[PDB]
Amino acid sequence: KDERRWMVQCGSFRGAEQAETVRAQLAFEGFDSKITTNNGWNRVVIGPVKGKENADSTLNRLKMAGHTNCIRLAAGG
Repeated sequence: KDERRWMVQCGSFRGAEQAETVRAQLAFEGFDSKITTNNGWNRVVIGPVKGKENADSTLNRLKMAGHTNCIRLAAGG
């Protein structure tokens, strides 16, 4: 029951350029994320992902995009 799910939230960076590029980068590197400002900086989040390795890899992958501050947010409402 339940194979673990996610809803990444790669924080928000002042890197407005790295943030916007972060969006295309995350999707260009192999993890189509979804950015959106809110916490003051371009907040990042990827569509409800699955818990196993993708969401976690996204983290290390977010390093591929070149950003500062990220965290995998797990779904649960």
